[PDB]
Amino acid sequence: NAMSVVILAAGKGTRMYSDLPKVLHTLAGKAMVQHVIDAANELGAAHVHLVYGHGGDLLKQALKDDNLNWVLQAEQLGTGHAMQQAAPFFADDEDILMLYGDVPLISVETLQRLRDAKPQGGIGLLTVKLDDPTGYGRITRENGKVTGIVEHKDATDEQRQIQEINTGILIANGADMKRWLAKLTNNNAQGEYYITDIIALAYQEGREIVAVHPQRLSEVEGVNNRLQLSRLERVYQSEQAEKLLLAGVMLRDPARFDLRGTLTHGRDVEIDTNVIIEGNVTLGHRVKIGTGCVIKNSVIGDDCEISPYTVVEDANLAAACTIGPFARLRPGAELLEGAHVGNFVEMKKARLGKGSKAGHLTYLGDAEIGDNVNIGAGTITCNYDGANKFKTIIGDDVFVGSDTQLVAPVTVGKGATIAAGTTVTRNVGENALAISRVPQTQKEGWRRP
Amino acid sequence: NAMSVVILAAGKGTRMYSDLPKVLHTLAGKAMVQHVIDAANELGAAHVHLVYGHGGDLLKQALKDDNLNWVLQAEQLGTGHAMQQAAPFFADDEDILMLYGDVPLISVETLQRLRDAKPQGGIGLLTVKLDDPTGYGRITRENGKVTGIVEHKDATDEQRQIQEINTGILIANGADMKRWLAKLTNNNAQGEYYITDIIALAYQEGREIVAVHPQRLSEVEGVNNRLQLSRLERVYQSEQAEKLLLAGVMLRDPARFDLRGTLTHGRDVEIDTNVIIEGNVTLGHRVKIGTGCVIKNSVIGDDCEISPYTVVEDANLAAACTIGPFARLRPGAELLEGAHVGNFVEMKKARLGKGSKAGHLTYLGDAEIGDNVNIGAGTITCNYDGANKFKTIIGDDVFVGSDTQLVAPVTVGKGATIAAGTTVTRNVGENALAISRVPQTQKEGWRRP
Amino acid sequence: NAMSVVILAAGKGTRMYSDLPKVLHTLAGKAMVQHVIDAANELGAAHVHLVYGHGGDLLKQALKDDNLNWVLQAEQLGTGHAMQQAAPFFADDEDILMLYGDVPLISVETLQRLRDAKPQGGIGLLTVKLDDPTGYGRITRENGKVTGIVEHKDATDEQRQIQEINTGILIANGADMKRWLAKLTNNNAQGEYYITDIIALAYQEGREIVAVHPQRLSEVEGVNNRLQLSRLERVYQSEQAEKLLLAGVMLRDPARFDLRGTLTHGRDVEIDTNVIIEGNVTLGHRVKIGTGCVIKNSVIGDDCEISPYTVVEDANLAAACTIGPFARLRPGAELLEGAHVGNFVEMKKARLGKGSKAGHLTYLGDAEIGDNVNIGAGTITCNYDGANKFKTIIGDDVFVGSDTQLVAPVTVGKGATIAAGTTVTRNVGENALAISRVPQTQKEGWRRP
Ligand SMILES: CC(=O)SCCNC(=O)CCNC(=O)[C@H](O)C(C)(C)COP(=O)(O)OP(=O)(O)OC[C@H]1O[C@@H](n2cnc3c(N)ncnc32)[C@H](O)[C@@H]1OP(=O)(O)O
Ligand SMILES: CC(=O)SCCNC(=O)CCNC(=O)[C@H](O)C(C)(C)COP(=O)(O)OP(=O)(O)OC[C@H]1O[C@@H](n2cnc3c(N)ncnc32)[C@H](O)[C@@H]1OP(=O)(O)O
Ligand SMILES: CC(=O)SCCNC(=O)CCNC(=O)[C@H](O)C(C)(C)COP(=O)(O)OP(=O)(O)OC[C@H]1O[C@@H](n2cnc3c(N)ncnc32)[C@H](O)[C@@H]1OP(=O)(O)O
Ligand SMILES: CC(=O)N[C@H]1[C@@H](OP(=O)(O)OP(=O)(O)OC[C@H]2O[C@@H](n3ccc(=O)[nH]c3=O)[C@H](O)[C@@H]2O)O[C@H](CO)[C@@H](O)[C@@H]1O
Ligand SMILES: CC(=O)N[C@H]1[C@@H](OP(=O)(O)OP(=O)(O)OC[C@H]2O[C@@H](n3ccc(=O)[nH]c3=O)[C@H](O)[C@@H]2O)O[C@H](CO)[C@@H](O)[C@@H]1O
Ligand SMILES: CC(=O)N[C@H]1[C@@H](OP(=O)(O)OP(=O)(O)OC[C@H]2O[C@@H](n3ccc(=O)[nH]c3=O)[C@H](O)[C@@H]2O)O[C@H](CO)[C@@H](O)[C@@H]1O
Ligand SMILES: [Mg+2]
Ligand SMILES: [Mg+2]
Repeated sequence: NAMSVVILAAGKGTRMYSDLPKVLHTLAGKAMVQHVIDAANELGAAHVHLVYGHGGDLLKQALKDDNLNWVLQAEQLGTGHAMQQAAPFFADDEDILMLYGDVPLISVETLQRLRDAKPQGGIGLLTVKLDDPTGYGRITRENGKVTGIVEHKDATDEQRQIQEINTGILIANGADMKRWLAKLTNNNAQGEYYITDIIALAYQEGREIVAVHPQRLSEVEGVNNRLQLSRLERVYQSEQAEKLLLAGVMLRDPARFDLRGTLTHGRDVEIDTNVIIEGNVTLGHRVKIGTGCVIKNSVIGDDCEISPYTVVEDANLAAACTIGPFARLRPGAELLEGAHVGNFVEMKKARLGKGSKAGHLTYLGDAEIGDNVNIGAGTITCNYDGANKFKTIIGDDVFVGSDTQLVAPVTVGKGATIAAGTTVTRNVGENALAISRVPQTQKEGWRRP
Repeated sequence: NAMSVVILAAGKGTRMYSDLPKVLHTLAGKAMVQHVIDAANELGAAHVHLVYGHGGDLLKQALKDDNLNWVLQAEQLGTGHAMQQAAPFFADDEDILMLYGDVPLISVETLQRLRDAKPQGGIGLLTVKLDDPTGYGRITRENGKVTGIVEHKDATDEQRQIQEINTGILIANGADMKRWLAKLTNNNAQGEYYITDIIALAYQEGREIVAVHPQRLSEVEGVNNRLQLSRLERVYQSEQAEKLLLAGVMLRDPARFDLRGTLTHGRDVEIDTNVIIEGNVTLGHRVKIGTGCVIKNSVIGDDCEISPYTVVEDANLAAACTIGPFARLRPGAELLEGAHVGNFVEMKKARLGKGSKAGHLTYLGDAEIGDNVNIGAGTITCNYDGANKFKTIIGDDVFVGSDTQLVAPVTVGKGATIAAGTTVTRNVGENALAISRVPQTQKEGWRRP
Repeated sequence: NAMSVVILAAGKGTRMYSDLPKVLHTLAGKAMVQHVIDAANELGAAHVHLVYGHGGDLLKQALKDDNLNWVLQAEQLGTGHAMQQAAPFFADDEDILMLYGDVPLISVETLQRLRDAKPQGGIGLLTVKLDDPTGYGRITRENGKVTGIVEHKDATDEQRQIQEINTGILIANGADMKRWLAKLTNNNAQGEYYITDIIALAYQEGREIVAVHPQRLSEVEGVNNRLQLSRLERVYQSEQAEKLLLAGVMLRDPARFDLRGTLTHGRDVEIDTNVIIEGNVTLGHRVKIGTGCVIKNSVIGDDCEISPYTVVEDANLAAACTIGPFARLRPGAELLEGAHVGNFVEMKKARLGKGSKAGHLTYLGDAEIGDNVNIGAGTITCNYDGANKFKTIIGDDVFVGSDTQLVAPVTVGKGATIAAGTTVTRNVGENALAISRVPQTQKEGWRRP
């Protein structure tokens, strides 16, 4: 049936020492609250209600999911008060799932089990048994059935012995929720409005509350400071690394691999230590990635070998390309089949053709380079005049002597050769040798300072 | 006495998602099955029988140990059936040790203890007590003596309570083995031929089976998927790192060090984080290796300092050399005493003499450079004309101005100076200044675009 | 009241395989014994007595704290004998705290608690309960009170059951210490003089011994080999990383962060994996540090972004600078606001002005570069003539064409343009174009080898 989600993110993240709202701090390259929103949508949420207290401008800039209904909670008078701010927007005939904006690892599988356990006209509750339940809501039961929740501060010493605690996540019909929310009072230890009081209220009406537990404790851990965020980051990376290994991707050290986005891949891919994958990356079959590489929003074809310490962003490599070590590909870098880029070579908005090579100490920017081309060490395409950028065109079968400067815009015809140390300011004819050289001379018995 | 080893590697590695046979996947830069073969030979095996089912071409390409006897097992009808395929090759007077091709960490010390425990005319068995013995063969005993093995599938619930399980490794006389192997039947739960049935068969004959245990569980863990391979990789790296530390090598972080081959070393060597050692590497006394370096098949003399992010392969450094950070030495790179290579410098088949320096943005390929030489930033030896490679020779005491292009083949005489920005196409005399410079001129009030 | 500290560092570090005295091996970039000395001074020590046996020259070179009193212990006849060598220097009216030179993580907080527990005329003792107390001094008690210490070798089997052991750290009045030290005998299992015998001696006099425990076992762990040193290094890095996270510094992976010195910082600093901070580093607000960077003795202003694999030492960056990836800043490198240094760029004793850029394959050494300057790829300041270093001056608004060689000493006037491929040997006038170019020519139908 129909279901909407409410995410409470209006608390204050004091122990973060940040000018950025807590729920906006990232985990795996994505805002913590975005992880929660993705979970809600992945579960099938019709609407996602986001309850916030401040940093609204920043939140709105960062969060732009279409089905987001922004709900203000000016004063943080408790989770109960927060839900009251969203309640008017709940549909009487839909389920309402409540989540926290700072509990990023909640899994859709567990939420789905929770939805399934929710009884008609009742409440589905997510609980966990902890060795030390200190500080959390205690689940009370009567003849095995959940009858309420007692907050740590309000709980007696004996009640504090209860180890089954409230994760905070629960689900119930919207009309029922409105009914219970209207009856909340702040006559308790904290002097706030407890969303947890709706459990006793439902039980009193004869409705049943059923509790289900998460697969892992990490799923329901909340983040209040950077150290906690750090730990969840590791858990997330570890689980992703493990899935990749089980899916056939060889990671030389799963503890030294970070994925911050999406990784699409073929068979027999090998990834060495300390590699970082960002944004959306596609890897063909047998791609080998050497240690320390950083690859972002790029496409890498079959059989490519990316040598150590290579940085790649918004690049496209055809099959059998070899780049690095110490290569740097920037947006627009394109390599055709079998192309090669060596050490200390940078490419930006440049295309290197089939079997073409740029082995060293080179800059290729705003260029189109043909097939079977050899770019000597030290070559530079001078694409910028201080105000505009210009294109360099190199036809097939060209041999560029080392330390050549190509002053764009310029075109080098097919089959040409450019002598070492040339400054190319004009088009070069096909099968011609371009040169601008001073004959070597010599001064005898030269004494250095 | 005489002993041969049989390695069963004919099972199918389905959960690997690979086109490469499972036992060929590497651990520490070596095929898993090669680890097992090395163990067999290290223990003293006269012959090593390798039982395979497919990928024979790939296996034969990768494995080339002289004492390997390849045994085919076309249909995988069980470990018992696999041993029957090798049995005809067992000598009646030698011990036969059975190992698995996908259990890479088995230690020679444990195998040696197993050999020693084997009773005359009996069987030495390797067992381990697990908290959860699910899925493994259960060891049955009568008055403390091993009398048989019952496979998980064939075992009753009560028998499944037995926690001592079969690691799979065992040893027995060859003639005895042939005798028992001939009597195997496939009337069991799996409908296969269990090598494990020979335990009961030996006991029935009045022969004794003695069980010994491994030092660590990791020693007998098998690999069926990449995640399991990953874990064993870490265990292996951790133990190697620990031995190195105990041997006097300082690793700044043993969890961030990888050795894939052999490391020979002197005293007081310091290796920072994320260093990777491949093939055969020799390090003299007091060598210091900065973070992220990759060193392969190289020799590094006393007191060298390899700065951060330097890649080295098939290179030879004399004492007191300093290279990096961001230096890249390729095959044939040779540095004599006290030589220096700085950042963004690449060397290939090139020799840099005593106290000689190439501090920046340089390429030295196919060159012989004398002592007390200074190579300025931007210098390039143009060793390739598009079809052939040529040599560059630089005598002692030469000062090469920055951004010099040396067009090989060419020789620079001793004591020469090469002016900055020179293109050297001809030999330079001794103590002479080579130059090819356009005098600097100027155009007044130049307006850029 | 007054207190002095005695550090016993005269034992022999055999299992280190080093030519450097054991206590001089570093942990977090500092000698193990220096960690102990810092603890002593941090606690308020008037004098720090260092008892050594050899390597005195090396120790004296490395250790130079003003309040250090060097005490020789030629023969290592036991901790008791070692203390006797320092005793003559104890003041009758000061407390004497004994520490070990190879127990680097002892915390000042625990030492302070120990000082506070010391009873008038008695002894404060630091003890710990271990699961396996093997090899350590056993604490004996009578009616709950500490009455002595029995060394493992001298202890009976029943006494070896005692799990509360001596960490070795203790404190007592100096006059009392001298009194007890004079009565030590070497009639025991080791045939040495046990400092531990003073416990029974004090108890016999009617003085009381009070025991306090450390916060963590790591605090009192001693180092005898490199593997143990390694573990303490990790503990130290982990605790420092954790404090930084709690202080508001975001570390993408606290297990892959190393701090070897001091880190001062603003708010919202983000540090990616494998970054290493050395010496004294200051980071402004919102500084972002990409993976693998090494930063030493440097200052980094607000909003700077240091891209991957950048090495920085003794550099000063104003606000909003962007450098890397693969940039290398050496001592004296200074960037003014908004400056930019790209890949494969090296700077040494050079200043780059406001909004100035050096994006690629460049060397800037001994230079002063103005604001709004563009340094093209391949540019090199030739600061060295083989004997002397010279300065390069570039005024504001200069555009330097790529692959330009500037032969220092030289000055480029404000607003000038330097053509690509120029060798600049003379001053360039303001708003003028400097050039030294051979016009491009062409040879038809050139056939390569
Ligand atoms: C590390 C790396 O990247 S290696 C890969 C890149 N390789 C390089 O940079 C090396 C490129 N090679 C060169 O620049 C060479 O000097 C070449 C190709 C120009 C010369 O080729 P060579 O076989 O040595 O020819 P060489 O110079 O001796 O031949 C003489 C001819 O050149 C011409 N020549 C020499 N100098 C000049 C000049 N300044 N202007 C015009 N023509 C000249 C002569 O007029 C003569 O003409 P001809 O063929 O009609 O007789
Ligand atoms: C970052 C780093 O790698 S730094 C280390 C590497 N260093 C370098 O690249 C710097 C090298 N230095 C140079 O290239 C210099 O310009 C040098 C060595 C050639 C000039 O040395 P200087 O002391 O400045 O001499 P200067 O040019 O003023 O002397 C004039 C002489 O040069 C000659 N000269 C100048 N230009 C030319 C030319 N195009 N052709 C021939 N001779 C010339 C003059 O004929 C004159 O000859 P003379 O000695 O008989 O009087
Ligand atoms: C990857 C990067 O770093 S990109 C950023 C760095 N950018 C660069 O290195 C590109 C720099 N640009 C150049 O070097 C260009 O060749 C420039 C600026 C010198 C030429 O500018 P252009 O717009 O193409 O002018 P162009 O050469 O066609 O103009 C002709 C003039 O140059 C002069 N000229 C050309 N060659 C020479 C020469 N050898 N000696 C003297 N003057 C010359 C002519 O006399 C003429 O003078 P005029 O203005 O009075 O008519
Ligand atoms: C009364 C109540 O609900 N108690 C539960 C709550 O504790 P408790 O209320 O103490 O927990 P928190 O203060 O951390 O608040 C929980 C979540 O609600 C948000 N928030 C809170 C108050 C507010 O006015 N607005 C708002 O948006 C916070 O930003 C956070 O995401 O979570 C615990 C799990 O962590 C449960 O064991 C407790 O039973
Ligand atoms: C009947 C038998 O022996 N059972 C043992 C076997 O289980 P089990 O037979 O189930 O184990 P596996 O199927 O993994 O086979 C073990 C090894 O034998 C090889 N293989 C197997 C069958 C075949 O026809 N050819 C072949 O080469 C596999 O490649 C693997 O290297 O190992 C377990 C340890 O892991 C033991 O606890 C079991 O008692
Ligand atoms: C007799 C004595 O004191 N026993 C204690 C000592 O053991 P034990 O005496 O066996 O310990 P060590 O030999 O390691 O010596 C402790 C420290 O004293 C130094 N040293 C030792 C002897 C010497 O002549 N000069 C010298 O400087 C060592 O360099 C080391 O820093 O430490 C243990 C904790 O580790 C305690 O549990 C033991 O009760
Ligand atoms: Mg150049
Ligand atoms: Mg040049």
